[PDB]
Amino acid sequence: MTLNTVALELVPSNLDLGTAHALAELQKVRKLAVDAGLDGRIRHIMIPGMLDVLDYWELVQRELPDVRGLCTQVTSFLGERSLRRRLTALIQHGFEGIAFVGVGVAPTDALSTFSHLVKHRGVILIPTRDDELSRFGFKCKEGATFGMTQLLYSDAIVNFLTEFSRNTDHRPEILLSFGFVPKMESEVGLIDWLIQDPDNGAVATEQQFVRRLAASEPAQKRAQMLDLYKRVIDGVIDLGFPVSLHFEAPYGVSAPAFETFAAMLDYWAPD
Repeated sequence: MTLNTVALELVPSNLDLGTAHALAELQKVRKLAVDAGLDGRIRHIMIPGMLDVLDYWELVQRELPDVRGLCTQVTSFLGERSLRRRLTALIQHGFEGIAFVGVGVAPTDALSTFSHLVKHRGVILIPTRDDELSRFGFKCKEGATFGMTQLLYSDAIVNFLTEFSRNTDHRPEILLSFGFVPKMESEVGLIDWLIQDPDNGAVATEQQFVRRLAASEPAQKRAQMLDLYKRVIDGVIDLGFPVSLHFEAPYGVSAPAFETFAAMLDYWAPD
Protein backbone atom coordinates (compact mmCIF):
# COMPACT_ATOMS: atom_id res chain seq x y z
CA MET A 1 0.00 0.00 0.00
CA THR A 2 3.00 2.27 0.68
CA LEU A 3 6.55 2.29 -0.64
CA ASN A 4 8.41 3.02 2.63
CA THR A 5 11.56 3.56 0.63
CA VAL A 6 14.78 5.49 0.17
CA ALA A 7 14.85 6.65 -3.45
CA LEU A 8 17.97 8.01 -5.12
CA GLU A 9 17.34 10.24 -8.12
CA LEU A 10 19.42 9.21 -11.13
CA VAL A 11 18.85 11.57 -14.06
CA PRO A 12 19.34 9.75 -17.39
CA SER A 13 22.51 10.70 -19.24
CA ASN A 14 21.98 12.57 -22.49
CA LEU A 15 22.31 10.44 -25.62
CA ASP A 16 25.32 12.38 -26.93
CA LEU A 17 27.79 10.93 -24.42
CA GLY A 18 26.94 7.37 -25.51
CA THR A 19 25.92 4.11 -23.86
CA ALA A 20 29.43 3.18 -22.68
CA HIS A 21 29.67 6.47 -20.76
CA ALA A 22 26.23 6.00 -19.17
CA LEU A 23 27.19 2.51 -18.00
CA ALA A 24 30.54 3.82 -16.75
CA GLU A 25 28.76 6.48 -14.68
CA LEU A 26 26.42 3.79 -13.33
CA GLN A 27 29.32 1.59 -12.20
CA LYS A 28 30.64 4.69 -10.43
CA VAL A 29 27.30 5.20 -8.67
CA ARG A 30 27.17 1.54 -7.63
CA LYS A 31 30.73 1.69 -6.31
CA LEU A 32 30.32 5.03 -4.48
CA ALA A 33 27.16 3.55 -2.91
CA VAL A 34 29.19 0.68 -1.42
CA ASP A 35 31.76 3.32 -0.40
CA ALA A 36 29.32 5.07 1.95
CA GLY A 37 27.69 1.87 3.19
CA LEU A 38 24.51 2.69 1.26
CA ASP A 39 24.72 -0.48 -0.85
CA GLY A 40 21.68 -1.92 0.95
CA ARG A 41 19.85 1.15 2.22
CA ILE A 42 18.72 2.68 -1.10
CA ARG A 43 15.78 0.59 -2.30
CA HIS A 44 14.57 2.59 -5.33
CA ILE A 45 16.01 4.70 -8.13
CA MET A 46 13.85 7.66 -9.22
CA ILE A 47 14.32 8.30 -12.96
CA PRO A 48 12.53 11.50 -14.06
CA GLY A 49 11.10 12.08 -17.50
CA MET A 50 12.38 15.06 -19.48
CA LEU A 51 17.47 8.59 -22.95
CA ASP A 52 13.88 7.46 -22.49
CA VAL A 53 13.09 6.41 -18.92
CA LEU A 54 12.64 2.80 -20.08
CA ASP A 55 16.07 2.77 -21.76
CA TYR A 56 17.98 4.23 -18.82
CA TRP A 57 16.17 1.88 -16.42
CA GLU A 58 17.58 -1.11 -18.30
CA LEU A 59 21.07 0.36 -17.91
CA VAL A 60 20.49 1.06 -14.20
CA GLN A 61 19.52 -2.55 -13.46
CA ARG A 62 22.69 -3.86 -15.12
CA GLU A 63 24.89 -1.97 -12.63
CA LEU A 64 22.68 -1.31 -9.56
CA PRO A 65 21.34 -4.76 -8.64
CA ASP A 66 19.69 -4.00 -5.28
CA VAL A 67 17.25 -1.33 -6.50
CA ARG A 68 13.68 -1.11 -7.80
CA GLY A 69 12.34 1.55 -10.15
CA LEU A 70 10.31 4.73 -9.72
CA CYS A 71 9.85 7.30 -12.46
CA THR A 72 8.10 10.45 -13.68
CA GLN A 73 5.61 10.47 -16.57
CA VAL A 74 4.30 13.51 -18.44
CA THR A 75 0.61 13.06 -19.25
CA SER A 76 -0.42 16.17 -21.23
CA PHE A 77 0.77 14.82 -24.61
CA LEU A 78 -0.89 11.39 -24.75
CA GLY A 79 -4.44 10.22 -25.29
CA GLU A 80 -5.98 7.93 -22.71
CA ARG A 81 -5.31 4.82 -24.81
CA SER A 82 -1.73 5.86 -25.58
CA LEU A 83 -1.08 6.86 -21.96
CA ARG A 84 -2.52 3.53 -20.80
CA ARG A 85 -0.11 1.78 -23.19
CA ARG A 86 2.78 3.81 -21.75
CA LEU A 87 1.93 3.28 -18.08
CA THR A 88 1.36 -0.43 -18.75
CA ALA A 89 4.81 -0.75 -20.35
CA LEU A 90 6.35 1.09 -17.39
CA ILE A 91 4.72 -1.28 -14.90
CA GLN A 92 5.63 -4.36 -16.95
CA HIS A 93 9.32 -3.34 -17.09
CA GLY A 94 9.49 -3.14 -13.30
CA PHE A 95 8.46 0.39 -12.30
CA GLU A 96 6.67 0.36 -8.95
CA GLY A 97 5.48 3.97 -8.74
CA ILE A 98 4.87 6.83 -11.15
CA ALA A 99 4.49 10.55 -10.48
CA PHE A 100 2.04 12.11 -12.95
CA VAL A 101 3.23 15.55 -14.11
CA GLY A 102 2.19 17.89 -16.89
CA VAL A 103 2.69 21.26 -18.54
CA GLY A 104 -3.65 15.24 -23.93
CA VAL A 105 -4.63 13.93 -20.49
CA ALA A 106 -4.48 16.24 -17.49
CA PRO A 107 -2.39 14.87 -14.59
CA THR A 108 -5.21 15.03 -12.03
CA ASP A 109 -7.51 13.13 -14.41
CA ALA A 110 -4.89 10.39 -14.76
CA LEU A 111 -4.74 9.99 -10.97
CA SER A 112 -8.29 8.59 -10.93
CA THR A 113 -8.42 6.89 -14.34
CA PHE A 114 -5.38 4.68 -13.66
CA SER A 115 -6.04 3.95 -9.97
CA HIS A 116 -6.15 0.18 -10.63
CA LEU A 117 -3.30 0.02 -13.15
CA VAL A 118 -0.82 2.14 -11.13
CA LYS A 119 -0.81 1.32 -7.41
CA HIS A 120 1.40 4.27 -6.42
CA ARG A 121 0.43 7.52 -8.16
CA GLY A 122 2.38 10.65 -7.31
CA VAL A 123 2.24 14.42 -7.64
CA ILE A 124 4.80 17.13 -7.03
CA LEU A 125 4.40 18.87 -3.66
CA ILE A 126 5.86 22.36 -3.19
CA PRO A 127 5.26 23.39 0.44
CA THR A 128 6.16 27.06 -0.08
CA ARG A 129 4.20 27.44 -3.32
CA ASP A 130 1.16 29.70 -3.11
CA ASP A 131 -2.24 27.98 -2.75
CA GLU A 132 -0.62 24.59 -2.13
CA LEU A 133 -2.93 23.45 0.69
CA SER A 134 -5.91 23.38 -1.68
CA ARG A 135 -3.90 22.32 -4.75
CA PHE A 136 -2.40 19.36 -2.89
CA GLY A 137 -5.78 18.61 -1.32
CA PHE A 138 -7.40 18.55 -4.75
CA LYS A 139 -4.73 16.19 -6.12
CA CYS A 140 -5.35 13.77 -3.24
CA LYS A 141 -9.11 14.00 -3.79
CA GLU A 142 -8.48 13.07 -7.44
CA GLY A 143 -6.48 10.01 -6.35
CA ALA A 144 -2.85 10.92 -5.58
CA THR A 145 -1.15 8.15 -3.58
CA PHE A 146 2.06 10.03 -2.73
CA GLY A 147 3.48 13.53 -2.82
CA MET A 148 7.08 14.00 -3.90
CA THR A 149 8.30 17.24 -2.48
CA GLN A 150 10.39 19.89 -4.13
CA LEU A 151 13.92 20.06 -2.74
CA LEU A 152 13.69 21.03 0.94
CA TYR A 153 15.99 23.79 2.19
CA SER A 154 13.75 25.01 5.03
CA ASP A 155 11.22 23.46 7.42
CA ALA A 156 8.09 24.86 5.74
CA ILE A 157 7.02 21.26 5.08
CA VAL A 158 6.49 20.84 8.84
CA ASN A 159 3.83 23.55 9.05
CA PHE A 160 2.36 22.50 5.70
CA LEU A 161 1.73 18.89 6.77
CA THR A 162 0.51 19.80 10.27
CA GLU A 163 -2.14 22.15 8.87
CA PHE A 164 -2.92 19.65 6.11
CA SER A 165 -3.40 16.82 8.63
CA ARG A 166 -5.90 19.06 10.48
CA ASN A 167 -7.93 20.32 7.49
CA THR A 168 -8.40 16.90 5.82
CA ASP A 169 -8.20 13.20 6.60
CA HIS A 170 -6.07 12.50 3.51
CA ARG A 171 -2.86 10.74 4.58
CA PRO A 172 -0.83 10.32 1.37
CA GLU A 173 2.74 9.10 1.56
CA ILE A 174 5.27 11.97 1.49
CA LEU A 175 8.57 11.64 -0.37
CA LEU A 176 10.85 14.13 1.40
CA SER A 177 13.40 15.50 -1.09
CA PHE A 178 16.90 16.42 0.09
CA GLY A 179 19.57 17.60 -2.33
CA PHE A 180 23.33 17.71 -1.76
CA VAL A 181 24.85 21.14 -2.37
CA PRO A 182 28.47 21.22 -3.62
CA LYS A 183 30.76 24.23 -3.43
CA MET A 184 30.43 24.33 -7.24
CA GLU A 185 26.94 25.80 -6.72
CA SER A 186 28.78 29.07 -6.02
CA GLU A 187 29.31 29.54 -9.78
CA VAL A 188 26.57 27.62 -11.65
CA GLY A 189 23.62 28.30 -9.34
CA LEU A 190 21.58 25.34 -10.60
CA ILE A 191 19.95 24.47 -7.27
CA ASP A 192 19.10 28.12 -6.58
CA TRP A 193 17.40 28.26 -9.98
CA LEU A 194 15.45 25.03 -9.43
CA ILE A 195 13.61 26.23 -6.30
CA GLN A 196 13.00 29.86 -7.31
CA ASP A 197 9.63 31.57 -6.69
CA PRO A 198 10.04 35.20 -7.76
CA ASP A 199 8.48 36.96 -4.75
CA ASN A 200 8.06 34.42 -1.94
CA GLY A 201 10.46 35.21 0.89
CA ALA A 202 10.11 31.78 2.36
CA VAL A 203 11.81 30.69 -0.79
CA ALA A 204 14.28 33.51 -0.49
CA THR A 205 15.04 32.07 2.86
CA GLU A 206 15.63 28.72 1.29
CA GLN A 207 17.80 30.27 -1.34
CA GLN A 208 19.98 31.88 1.27
CA PHE A 209 20.34 28.56 3.03
CA VAL A 210 21.53 27.04 -0.27
CA ARG A 211 24.24 29.62 -1.01
CA ARG A 212 25.63 28.89 2.49
CA LEU A 213 25.92 25.10 2.23
CA ALA A 214 27.81 25.90 -0.97
CA ALA A 215 30.11 28.43 0.73
CA SER A 216 30.46 26.21 3.81
CA GLU A 217 33.22 23.64 4.25
CA PRO A 218 32.31 19.95 3.80
CA ALA A 219 32.43 19.19 7.53
CA GLN A 220 30.14 22.05 8.58
CA LYS A 221 28.01 21.95 5.43
CA ARG A 222 27.06 18.37 6.29
CA ALA A 223 26.24 19.47 9.85
CA GLN A 224 24.10 22.42 8.76
CA MET A 225 22.15 20.26 6.31
CA LEU A 226 21.83 17.52 8.88
CA ASP A 227 20.44 20.04 11.36
CA LEU A 228 17.63 20.82 8.92
CA TYR A 229 17.04 17.14 8.16
CA LYS A 230 16.47 16.33 11.84
CA ARG A 231 14.17 19.33 12.34
CA VAL A 232 12.03 18.20 9.40
CA ILE A 233 12.03 14.51 10.35
CA ASP A 234 11.14 15.23 13.98
CA GLY A 235 8.35 17.61 12.96
CA VAL A 236 6.80 15.21 10.44
CA ILE A 237 7.20 11.49 11.17
CA ASP A 238 4.64 11.68 14.02
CA LEU A 239 1.91 13.39 11.95
CA GLY A 240 0.34 10.21 10.54
CA PHE A 241 1.68 10.36 6.98
CA PRO A 242 3.79 7.49 5.66
CA VAL A 243 7.21 9.07 5.10
CA SER A 244 9.82 8.10 2.50
CA LEU A 245 13.04 9.73 1.36
CA HIS A 246 14.12 11.16 -2.00
CA PHE A 247 17.84 11.92 -2.31
CA GLU A 248 19.07 14.12 -5.15
CA ALA A 249 22.47 15.30 -6.37
CA PRO A 250 21.60 17.83 -9.10
CA TYR A 251 25.27 18.29 -10.04
CA GLY A 252 25.94 14.54 -10.13
CA VAL A 253 26.26 11.98 -7.35
CA SER A 254 29.58 12.12 -5.53
CA ALA A 255 31.30 10.61 -2.52
CA PRO A 256 30.56 13.74 -0.41
CA ALA A 257 26.89 13.57 -1.44
CA PHE A 258 26.61 9.92 -0.39
CA GLU A 259 28.25 10.50 3.01
CA THR A 260 25.70 13.25 3.62
CA PHE A 261 22.91 10.86 2.55
CA ALA A 262 24.34 8.16 4.81
CA ALA A 263 24.38 10.67 7.68
CA MET A 264 20.68 11.39 7.15
CA LEU A 265 19.80 7.68 7.07
CA ASP A 266 21.92 7.15 10.20
CA TYR A 267 19.62 9.53 12.08
CA TRP A 268 16.33 8.26 10.62
CA ALA A 269 15.43 5.86 7.81
CA PRO A 270 11.94 4.80 6.69
CA ASP A 271 10.54 1.30 7.19
